[PDB]
Amino acid sequence: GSSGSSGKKKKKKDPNEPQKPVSAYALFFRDTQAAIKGQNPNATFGEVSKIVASMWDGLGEEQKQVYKKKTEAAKKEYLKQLAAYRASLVSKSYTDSGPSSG
Repeated sequence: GSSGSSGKKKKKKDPNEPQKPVSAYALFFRDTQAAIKGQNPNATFGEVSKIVASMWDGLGEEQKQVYKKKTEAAKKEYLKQLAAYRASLVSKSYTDSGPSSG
């Protein structure tokens, strides 16, 4: 048994296909930002960021290196997983004639 409860979508319409992973410093941004905005919803994108930049600039060598090791591992897989997402697209598609082109 698994279903939703909240309404109003709750999941902003998002496209398909896998998206390349963020860089090292970025990997720590998507993890901190949430902690920033979540605690201070009064701060704007510009603020939430200006705050993180200061955090990463003061991260331990062990914390920075780890984030980098995850990138190479993330980007790599992203290519393998993506190379598959197409395996489905290459099957049954095209031919329809519409606003796409013409």
